[PDB]
Amino acid sequence: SRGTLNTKRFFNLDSAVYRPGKLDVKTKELMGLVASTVLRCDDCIRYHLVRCVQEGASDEEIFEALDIALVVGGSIVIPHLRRAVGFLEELREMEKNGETI
Amino acid sequence: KKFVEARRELNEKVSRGTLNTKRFFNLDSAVYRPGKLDVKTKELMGLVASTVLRCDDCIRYHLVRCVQEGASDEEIFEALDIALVVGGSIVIPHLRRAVGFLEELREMEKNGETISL
Amino acid sequence: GTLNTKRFFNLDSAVYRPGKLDVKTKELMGLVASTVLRCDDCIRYHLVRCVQEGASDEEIFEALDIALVVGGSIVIPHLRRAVGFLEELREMEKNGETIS
Amino acid sequence: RGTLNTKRFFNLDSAVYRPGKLDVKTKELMGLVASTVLRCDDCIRYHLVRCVQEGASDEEIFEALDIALVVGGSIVIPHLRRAVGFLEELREMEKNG
Amino acid sequence: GTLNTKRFFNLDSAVYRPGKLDVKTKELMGLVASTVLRCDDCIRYHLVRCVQEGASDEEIFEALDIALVVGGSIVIPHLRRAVGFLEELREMEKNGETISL
Amino acid sequence: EYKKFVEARRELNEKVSRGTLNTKRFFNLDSAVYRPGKLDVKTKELMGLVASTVLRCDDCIRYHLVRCVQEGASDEEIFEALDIALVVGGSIVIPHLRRAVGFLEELREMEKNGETISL
Repeated sequence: SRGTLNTKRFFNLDSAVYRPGKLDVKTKELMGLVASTVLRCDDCIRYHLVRCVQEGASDEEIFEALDIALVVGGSIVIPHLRRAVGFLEELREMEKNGETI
Repeated sequence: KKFVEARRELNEKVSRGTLNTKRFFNLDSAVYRPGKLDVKTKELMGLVASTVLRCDDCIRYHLVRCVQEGASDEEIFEALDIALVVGGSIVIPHLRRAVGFLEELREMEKNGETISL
Repeated sequence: GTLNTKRFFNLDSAVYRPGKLDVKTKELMGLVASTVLRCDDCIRYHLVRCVQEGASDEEIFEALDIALVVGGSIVIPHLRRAVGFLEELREMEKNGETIS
Repeated sequence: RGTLNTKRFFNLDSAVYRPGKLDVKTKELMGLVASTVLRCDDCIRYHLVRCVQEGASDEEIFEALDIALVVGGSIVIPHLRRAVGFLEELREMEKNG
Repeated sequence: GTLNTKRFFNLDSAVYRPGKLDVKTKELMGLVASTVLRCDDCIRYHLVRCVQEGASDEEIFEALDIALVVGGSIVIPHLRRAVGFLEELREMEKNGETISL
Repeated sequence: EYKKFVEARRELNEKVSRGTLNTKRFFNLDSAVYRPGKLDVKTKELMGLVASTVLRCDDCIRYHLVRCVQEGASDEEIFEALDIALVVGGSIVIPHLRRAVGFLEELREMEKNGETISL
């Protein structure tokens, strides 16, 4: 009803490339974060931030990743970076209140 | 060879440019120094960003650094796969070049020729 | 704007008028370009036009799949929104409402 | 929030628009052009405010936006529409104080 | 590469197979996408396929005009290259030289 | 390389022979938006340079550098513009900024040598 078999296979491949191999899942989700930030996709950034938090990334790990995206992608990324840090703070508050992420 | 030479010459000039240009280049270096993320990981992140943004010289630079910091071909390829799926088939020409360059770096390693910048 | 702005807007309209390529084809091209460049308002515009010119959901989906593979999984949020807007258009159609 | 590197980068972003051989109005117009071709609404809004503060006329702004339009393609049109809407807002504020 | 790399390449081929849109049309769409995204090797690939599938120069130019207007004057160097390459393919066609990938 | 740049531009415009009316209109608009108005030509060409740099188009960068030099821009003015492009567009701009500086050096050497800079 929505899309084709090719669409479905592509979405599946997008999930698959973030599964752990020689690189662990936290590392791959941090890479997804970096790519999503330099390409300036807010929904993608939010998805990978959630995953990073779920996989036990620290705020400092996330910040150091975001800094690489900022330098590579330029000051044009700043509004997205700002939104990312704000969303991370919401996630940490949920954690402190015992809400499932 | 050339790649290395041209990088040095650029940093030599960045005499020319401004204080702001110098400051930028210094930050570009700084953000890959070790923190809670180790330098291998940061250099792999640089590789991913460089690849999705389709900058061949950037790709080359971060491939060198990833090899220097002990990343395996399998680690590199897992990172390049994320870049490929996220950035699309337009990434393919860059991936092809990345793999050619990695093979050259591995041949240098095989022969004891130090991978330097 | 200026005289230049008007001239540019006029060219943007003109390039989708049919020639050896028919209008459905050109509007589907507009949709593909809009999707890989991730412009929601552009996507919406060309979706309306594709529907107006008789494109089927399948033709639209086949085009969106090219944009997805060429442009990468970074386009997924826009593709999702494209399909949602198409469904809205189809529902308008079934309710006897005009796609203008 | 962030690191010392983040702070330094934000500082550098401010610094590059300080006057030199190019005046601040010119530099802010360049930021406007860059922000428009790159399709960043928050960036466009920022540099519009600065352009207005530095005395740029609507005609100056329009001539800059035309460059961004041609360079960046018709894909920039939604952003150009929003820029102009926001410029009109700033001019109304100017009229009213 | 990996199984995921292989799957991605398989999907890249698959999305151009005939459906309700014919292959000529799909390859022209590939051309437009490749051009606005300024990938020269991708443009060359799709030009070869367009030519192989019987597109005319006028059809190709109408497509390139969409990409030019949508993607901007930054596209011009790529359009120049595309037209040079197309002229090479037409010379091959004139000369009865098989065009194959 | 400057000479190569000039001849390829020449041949393309000659070819835009095969352009549709739409292609020709677009090219004319591309020239028109840099003609002076309330903003002067040096300013508009410096904007073209900034836009071309953050979008990472080498031939476009080269074209606007020629025009900036022709219109009497200084290296300092050009570098202040390129710094905006670098910060905004990120370190992926660096390879292009390197090429830009190299090309500017070639133009300055032509100028020193009394060699006409033309397109």
